[PDB]
Amino acid sequence: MNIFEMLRIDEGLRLKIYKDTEGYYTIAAAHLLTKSPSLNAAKSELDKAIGRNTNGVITKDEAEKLFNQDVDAAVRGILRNAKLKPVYDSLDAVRRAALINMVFQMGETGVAGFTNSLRMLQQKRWDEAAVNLAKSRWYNQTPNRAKRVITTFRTGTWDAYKNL
Repeated sequence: MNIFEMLRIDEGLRLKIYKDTEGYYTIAAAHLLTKSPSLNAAKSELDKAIGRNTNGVITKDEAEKLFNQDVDAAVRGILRNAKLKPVYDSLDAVRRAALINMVFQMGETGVAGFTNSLRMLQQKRWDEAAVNLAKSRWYNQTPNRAKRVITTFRTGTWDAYKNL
């Protein structure tokens, strides 16, 4: 288990264009292509990223290239952010994976807004951090995923991703 397996489980890896929970065309691991209702616009943005006429279907290798880049962006966003960086520096490897998972799902700005929970995580108060996170809007939206990520922050282990 590592950050890539973790995200593959929570996000999945689609090889064909699919619709977001808001109707947005997407692919790979929650990789936004376009916000317009036009499939053509979706297919066109995919081809510029891939470099060929995908017609809405890509290979595993291409899907994982997109995935790898997005995971790299999430990690960059953390290191360039004044609030995330110090928390990330203080976490062990497993909990770091949980921080990356959140940034990847919500973006560096969104996660940076959890100022209390972050301070909690920095001071190593796992149990309090978990309870505080459990009553967020994020948790309410995606219960199963948020529970797995919270459990990871709490325990410092991968049990929530091994017992499925």
